[PDB]
Amino acid sequence: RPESELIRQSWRVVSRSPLEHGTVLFARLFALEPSLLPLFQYNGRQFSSPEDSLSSPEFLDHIRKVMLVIDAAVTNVEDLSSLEEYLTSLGRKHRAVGVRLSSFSTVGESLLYMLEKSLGPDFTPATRTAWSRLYGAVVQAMSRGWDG
Ligand code: HEM
Ligand SMILES: [Xe]
Ligand SMILES: [Xe]
Ligand SMILES: [Xe]
Ligand SMILES: [Xe]
Ligand SMILES: [Xe]
Ligand SMILES: [Xe]
Ligand SMILES: [Xe]
Repeated sequence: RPESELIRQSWRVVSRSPLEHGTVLFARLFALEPSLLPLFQYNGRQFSSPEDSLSSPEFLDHIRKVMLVIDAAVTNVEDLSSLEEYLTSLGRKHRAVGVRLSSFSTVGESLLYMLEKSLGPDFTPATRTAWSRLYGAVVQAMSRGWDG
């Protein structure tokens, strides 16, 4: 597939510096949906402001975890059915921490933002479309974790 190749090529640029790129993704996310901030409760305390989250080692580790899951999705872009069961359980976990299924579309827009910013002129409409479809497949598998 040509879509598969657009994904693997663009991901190559981003995955050189995953924390730097993942920081962009979460900075964008909190700018779009500030009500996601209290869902990161480490030691039972809440971040007051989005900049607080950036000095938390646990929060930075969660950015690394995110980037690892995307990496696994890119690795298996040709056959995602093998990640399906892990992704369902990952959805169930996020339901438990208080994440609403609707928030995963803001996460989707934040990922596209971070790609657009990182790739500039190389972020073509074909590339955008490919990532959108892949993210779509990932969300579908995760959404099974929300009971339905
Ligand atoms: C709506 C945005 C999200 C919020 C508020 C959020 C919050 C959390 C919290 C509070 C935990 C448990 C504490 C921790 O491990 O840091 C967690 C676990 C995790 N999250 Fe996220 N998360 C979000 C989105 C994502 C996305 C999009 C991915 C991957 C694509 C992801 C991957 C993970 C992984 C891999 C774990 C560890 C799961 C386990 O094995 O227990 N999260 N999430
Ligand atoms: Xe952030
Ligand atoms: Xe931020
Ligand atoms: Xe971890
Ligand atoms: Xe990572
Ligand atoms: Xe990565
Ligand atoms: Xe993501
Ligand atoms: Xe993805």
